[PDB]
Amino acid sequence: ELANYIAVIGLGGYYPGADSIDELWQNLANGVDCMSDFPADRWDHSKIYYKNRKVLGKTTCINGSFIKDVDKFDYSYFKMPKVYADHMSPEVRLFLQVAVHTFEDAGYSKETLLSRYNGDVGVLLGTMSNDYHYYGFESNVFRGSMASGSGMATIPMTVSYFYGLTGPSLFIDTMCSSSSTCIHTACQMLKHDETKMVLAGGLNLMYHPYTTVNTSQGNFTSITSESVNSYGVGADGTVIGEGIGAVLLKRLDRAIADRDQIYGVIKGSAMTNAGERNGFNVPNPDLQTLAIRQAMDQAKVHPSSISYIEGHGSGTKLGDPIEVLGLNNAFRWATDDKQFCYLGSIKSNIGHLLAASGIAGLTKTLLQFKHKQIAPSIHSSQLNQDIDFADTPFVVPQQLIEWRQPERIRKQVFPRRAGLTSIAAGGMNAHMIVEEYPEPADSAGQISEDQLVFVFSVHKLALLAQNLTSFRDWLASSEAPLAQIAYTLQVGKNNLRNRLAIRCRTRQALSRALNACIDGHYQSSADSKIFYRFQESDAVQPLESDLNDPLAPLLTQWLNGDSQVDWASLYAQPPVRISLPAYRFEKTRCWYTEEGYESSIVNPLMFKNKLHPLVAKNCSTPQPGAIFRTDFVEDELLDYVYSGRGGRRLSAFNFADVALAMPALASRFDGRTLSVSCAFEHYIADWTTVTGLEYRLFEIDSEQLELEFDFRRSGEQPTHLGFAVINPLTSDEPPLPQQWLDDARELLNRQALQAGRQLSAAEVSQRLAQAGYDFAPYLDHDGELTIGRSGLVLKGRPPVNRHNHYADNVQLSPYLATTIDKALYLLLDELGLPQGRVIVRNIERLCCYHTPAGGFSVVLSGIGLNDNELSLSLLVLDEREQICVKLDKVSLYLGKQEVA
Amino acid sequence: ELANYIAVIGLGGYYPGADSIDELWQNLANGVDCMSDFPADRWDHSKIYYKNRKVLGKTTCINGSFIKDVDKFDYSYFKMPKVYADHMSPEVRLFLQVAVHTFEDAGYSKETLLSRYNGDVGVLLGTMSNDYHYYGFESNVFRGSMASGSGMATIPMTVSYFYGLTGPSLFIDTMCSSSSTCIHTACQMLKHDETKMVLAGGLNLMYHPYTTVNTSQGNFTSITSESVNSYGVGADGTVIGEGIGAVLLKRLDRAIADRDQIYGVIKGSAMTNAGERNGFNVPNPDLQTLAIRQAMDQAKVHPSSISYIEGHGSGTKLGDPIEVLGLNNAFRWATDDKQFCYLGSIKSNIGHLLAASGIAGLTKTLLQFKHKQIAPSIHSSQLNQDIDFADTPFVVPQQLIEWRQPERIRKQVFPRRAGLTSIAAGGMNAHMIVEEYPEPADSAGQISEDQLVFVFSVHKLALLAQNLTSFRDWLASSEAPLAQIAYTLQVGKNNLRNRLAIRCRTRQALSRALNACIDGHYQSSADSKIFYRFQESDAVQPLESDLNDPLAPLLTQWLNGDSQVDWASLYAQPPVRISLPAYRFEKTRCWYTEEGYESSIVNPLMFKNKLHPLVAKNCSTPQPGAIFRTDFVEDELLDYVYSGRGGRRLSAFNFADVALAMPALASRFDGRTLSVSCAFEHYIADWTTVTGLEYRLFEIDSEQLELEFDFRRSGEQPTHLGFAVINPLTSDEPPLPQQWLDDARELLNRQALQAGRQLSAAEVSQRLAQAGYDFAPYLDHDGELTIGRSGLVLKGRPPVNRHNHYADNVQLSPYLATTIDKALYLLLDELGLPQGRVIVRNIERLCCYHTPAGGFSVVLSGIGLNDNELSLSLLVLDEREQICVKLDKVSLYLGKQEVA
Repeated sequence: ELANYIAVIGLGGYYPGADSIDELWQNLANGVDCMSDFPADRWDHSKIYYKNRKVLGKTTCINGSFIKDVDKFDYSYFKMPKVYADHMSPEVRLFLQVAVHTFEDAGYSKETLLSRYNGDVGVLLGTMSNDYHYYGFESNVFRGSMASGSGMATIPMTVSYFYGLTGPSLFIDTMCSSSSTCIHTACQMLKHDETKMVLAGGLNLMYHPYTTVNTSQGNFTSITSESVNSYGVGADGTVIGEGIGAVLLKRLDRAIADRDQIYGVIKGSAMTNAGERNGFNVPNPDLQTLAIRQAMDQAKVHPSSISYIEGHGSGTKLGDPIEVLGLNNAFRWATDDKQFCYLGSIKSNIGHLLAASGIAGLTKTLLQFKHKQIAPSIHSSQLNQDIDFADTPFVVPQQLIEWRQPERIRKQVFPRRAGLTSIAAGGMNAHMIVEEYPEPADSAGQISEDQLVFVFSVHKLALLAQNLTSFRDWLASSEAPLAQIAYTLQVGKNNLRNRLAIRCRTRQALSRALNACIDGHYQSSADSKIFYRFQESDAVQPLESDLNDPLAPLLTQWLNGDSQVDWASLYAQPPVRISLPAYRFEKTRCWYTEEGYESSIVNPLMFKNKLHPLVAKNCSTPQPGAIFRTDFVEDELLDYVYSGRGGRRLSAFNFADVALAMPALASRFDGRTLSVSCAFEHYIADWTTVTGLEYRLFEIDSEQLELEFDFRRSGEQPTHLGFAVINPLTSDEPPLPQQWLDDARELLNRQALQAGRQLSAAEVSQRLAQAGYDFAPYLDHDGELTIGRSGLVLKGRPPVNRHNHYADNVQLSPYLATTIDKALYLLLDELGLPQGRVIVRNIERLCCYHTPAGGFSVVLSGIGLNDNELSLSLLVLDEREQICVKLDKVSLYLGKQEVA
Repeated sequence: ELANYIAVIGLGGYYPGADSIDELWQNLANGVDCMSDFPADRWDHSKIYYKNRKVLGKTTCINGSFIKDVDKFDYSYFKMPKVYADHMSPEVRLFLQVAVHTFEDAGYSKETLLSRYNGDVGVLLGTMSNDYHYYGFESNVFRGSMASGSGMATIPMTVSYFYGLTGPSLFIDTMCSSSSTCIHTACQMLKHDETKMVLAGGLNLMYHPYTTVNTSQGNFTSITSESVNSYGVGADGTVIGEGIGAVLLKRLDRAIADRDQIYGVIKGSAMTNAGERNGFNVPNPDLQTLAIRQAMDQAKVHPSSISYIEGHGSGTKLGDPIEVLGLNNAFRWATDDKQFCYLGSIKSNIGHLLAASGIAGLTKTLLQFKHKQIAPSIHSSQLNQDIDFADTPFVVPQQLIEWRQPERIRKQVFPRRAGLTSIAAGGMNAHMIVEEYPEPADSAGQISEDQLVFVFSVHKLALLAQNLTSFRDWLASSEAPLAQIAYTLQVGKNNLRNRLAIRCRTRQALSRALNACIDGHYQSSADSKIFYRFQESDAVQPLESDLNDPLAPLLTQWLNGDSQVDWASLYAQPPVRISLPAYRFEKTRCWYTEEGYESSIVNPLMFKNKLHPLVAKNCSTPQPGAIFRTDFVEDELLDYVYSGRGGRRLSAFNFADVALAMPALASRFDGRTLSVSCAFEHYIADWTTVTGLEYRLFEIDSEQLELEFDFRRSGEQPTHLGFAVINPLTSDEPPLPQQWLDDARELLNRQALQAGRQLSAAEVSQRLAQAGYDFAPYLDHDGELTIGRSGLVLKGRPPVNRHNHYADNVQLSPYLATTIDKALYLLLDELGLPQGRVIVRNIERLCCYHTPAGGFSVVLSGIGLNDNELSLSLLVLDEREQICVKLDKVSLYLGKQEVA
């Protein structure tokens, strides 16, 4: 019956790429992919992102949907100190703002809630992520600091406290079905008179990088898809998105009597759980079809009537076919008709908002009701091949289309009906049935045009023009009756200290009066009388008393600050509430940390407690010389350590990088190009057993440093690995030998002529794979290999995402050092040693002029095979043909097995 | 009229100091204060505790109530890999165990839930803290490691998934009223047939030190009380405790029909929120009274009928009078009688369990119903003086008393009725009414005594004897009918793989049969036939089929593994369920970290990234000599930095501690007592301006080190602060001068005879306070001061809780160094310089023989005043009156004004 149903009288929230719900609709209607890359303001995602989950601590999330102003909060509006606002989680902060938008969207101000319900309004919401506490916790890991974050129940109770709501303030978490449960629970409390209204809501936010890491390790997000292709090309998972949704639910009969803006009518709501299963997340359409039919039976709606289904649309390859199968089953029992219902998902636009998925989906459906249009379900141009949509009621919309009331069945004009599906993890299948409620014919109400006052209030004057500008822009496009605007402003917008009243009888006067107010003039014109009290500035433009005008007292009370003003008395019939533009809050950054704060998740202490990735500590005794030690742990050195046939390998040239970083750690040779001459006495066949490298730096002269670096195994004493000599390059250094360029330049030019032998990156990877090399750890990218008459060139494009993004003293990068091993091995293969192991004895006069930025070309020329030694001159040419690393002679050691 | 009541058919949980709910009752009945100090297994609380909240990052929580086996989980029972068990939060793990206890306590096994409800059982729970994720996060702060913890919804859904429950699985968080709202929500769903049973529950756990840090900063826990004096002497706050509660709620009509163990009947439930208020936590007795009336009005119970009130009893001085005032108002409206109801709180026994406060309180009330006794509300022998209990219905019980049926108004024998009050943070004033359900006369049922089979199952055989031992011990004391035991074992205990059946006739037969099974003997005796099938060992002792016996088919089905065995057919009347001993799980440590893991919260990186609290890094160039630098930040050096009149001061003797620790940092002078001769060239009047200390250690000889320590201000260049010469003492050390002992021994003896001048610690504190000294940071503890003819003695007892508990190279502790400043000042005052500032120029031949542990006595002898110089020999005797620090000459600088 009418009283059984629950009407969504208000609707607001912060959704990606939408400054307001009207902006959200324009995005959905135009099919805007609000999915976006992680912004630099929060964190540099390139520092935490890796392509797959094998590298631990990184995130496989390529992108997402992000709501702007996650760190902005109007603590002054909500009567909170900034110190406490900073330490309050953004879930609490931003849901208060969404709470205001939802309550104001319904035309219910704090005064009206107290006036009419004494705050008997519930606030139910859910979120899977409240990760603000990490900020305070992480600081406490270093230095005792105030704990950050708020109790996860603080989100609804903060809304209840600010509004003084005496209804339930519950935090329900059912993971992805939080909003669906909160709306479902909200309905039950409203059907049973437990509450007058409920602010059902939900919110998912991604403002701490650990949220991406935790989400990535859940193995439920895509690692290749930048978008949620709902019912399109499937993916291994969904793509998470940000969003804060809130729908103000009131019993339908109340709303009609209260003359509220019924966005829609929730006739049915079914929750079905999987039960016994061989896995926590085991999709079962039989449970989906039961939920779909349970809601429809509860809503008493035939399947033929449903003309929209806001399906889960997670974009998963397996999930989507199952979802349509569940919906298809729930519809075939009644109708054999095909392609009459429209199946879409907001996830196609803004991704999987998790706890806000249901609220976000309902928001899409309600806006479609309001605009009588079915927004396109984007990213479904190429429909899923596992779904036969020609054999289902569902045609996934690709263009914005008017939502005709179905004429089918008989020939009856059923009202617009929709279904919200929430296939959440744990089998928590849910379904809702939403109908449009027809707009009352007498929505404008009745009020003498003289008694029309448009009342605007802000809590700071800096926001007055911003707020009035928003209203003026909306008023320009709005065709709503002036009485509706007046009433909603009067009984819908929170009465704030700075107040403004425009007494005008026509819309043009209101626009003209506003434009003066934005300009700060406030003069009372012939067509508009402007009164205001700016309690912030104690500036008054009062209203001359008139005994005849009923608006004189009410307006005098409102200006003077009386929160309870009986505005309804001015109206013979109270106008229905409408959706005025949302209050424009002050965008004050309320964050625990500073703007440039890179969390230790981005730069784990295995990186930022090291002077160099291979030189961790400086354990130097008072004796002459500097001693550094590093606790060699492979997981902390993934950029460096790769796998070969003998065992776990590490480029000998990484120790030329150490030599180049040493003068900085000795506070010597400031800003001078260095020449390094490394000689290795020992070869570590398997680096798995190496538990630490010990470095000893000395000063032979004023322009030379000797580095003797050793390695420790488990229990064994240190073993001498090699020694490096670091000498600066002067202005008198000779230019590079000409024949070396002649051979080097010929090798690169040979690629243009396609002479000699050339191997593609895939061929090189296959060629190196046969050798037993596994460069999975940030070293797998190979480049085109040219092999000329006097050497070979091996391209290399360092990955955008390396393991260690903190190090600033890595000049000969581990990728380049490994790319050199690839080049040297690929050279050893040509000479007839497919299984030969590279043994770098000498790196004689290595010189890196400027730190590489992009791709490079390792040129190995001047190859000579003496007795048990292979000598070659090595260059590393940037993509701009310039020499970046010059190396006169790499001397390799070839054993009897190789040569003989 | 009983269809609107909810019967608590099951009750289980892990409460402090209680291996079982029966043991919990014994604790409550005997008035056992289960409050205890934080165990060493989790963390060393002395490392994180501070007396007040001024020191940040520490916890003011002195103690709490802790449940044993927080890290133990039976992952094999719940079909989980240990990796999943380790990384899943203890809330999920332990509540999943409490779920089994609650379901088995109700006599519902997973099979009976599926057999009779298809799992249409709900699981609602709430917890204010889920702090497992920190373990994974903190590891990710250092090294990329797989994330820990579970979503807060994973607690109810994991129970739902394991048991295959199709009902609601919600996580409701209303902070301290989580259990009250979960039970209240459970009642609503059960009234409206939305579920067959609901496992209302809640849990608070403290297994990560940051939980205490976060709790301490909430400013809602006592910083001086070891206990929660519910309705006794108040405190500034409550004392949090651990606990996992769960009540299996079913409608009264169904429970009677199902013949369940109705612990109590929730007749009424009311929740009233505060609304408008001048503060989030603003107590309002009027709204408490409304909740009490609402529950009583809902339950149709006159106030005179209630004979117990399980009030909040948080022990707060403000809260308790308000609570009793609220309850007094709710009762004095009808009855003017005084001292007829009994007011208690489980918090007095186990503290404030936050989310489990309501469930814990209900558990107490339900146990009192079963045992018909009102357990004492301990810690209330001295009733709160702000409460007039003579003018109140409530007498806070002090001893265990029988709960006689109230014969009040007319004169009628009312049933045992109790009230549960939950005053949670915010305004969540919730009240509940619980009545006793009479035990049915025909509880034993009717089963032919030859058809008695006692069926025991375990998922491991190692637990079989442990489980049977528990049952045998319980069976020895239990008078319950054999049929009740048989039925509950049959339809109440999960049918685990290893199965045992004792087909006995009498209770003594069962005990003899059991004792054989505990001993490993399973031979069928004359009075008992034992049958079993063990999947773990594939060991079978089947039963010869008897077509006449109707128990042969059911028993064969059970032994063969058939989960669905129709045991009820054996009973002419199904016996009522009883509470068998809880399943004894396997105590496998499933923890993310290893034993002894001190979280960075305990040892923040400001401590364990420092080689010495004042010597942080080793930024040493290859040149001769070792260079150390420290980023001087006062908050990271609270142990060291105190306040004086000029500014923020630091003991010059702290730099003798550095000298004693550098030979270790030079890898020199191993195990040798060192002699330090510090000479300070500059005095830092205010240490607030110091931004870093730079140390330089040199090697004058093979048995001597030269230390030059500097300090840099904000922007200024380094300034020479002093130089220390560190020598090793040899076996040829001369004995200490005798006249020094004469003065040293003489000064100490004066305290015994109260000779000379003696000042108590309070007098010393006042004396130093007048000088402007504020040793607030771990330096305020003063000791008795003795003043003799030839010096003064200043006792000092280092606080148990210092700032830096990681440092192991602090030998001359900052407290002892500061104590010397107190001793030296008190010497300056003696000479007539109350405003004199200590300028320690030389610390000559300082020698700390052994690192002190406890209290000490700074003896200042041989005082001599020269031109602008005060010389005095300083000892530091320990509590055993043996020299610990020797110091030949402290040389102070006195300005011309000081001298005259």
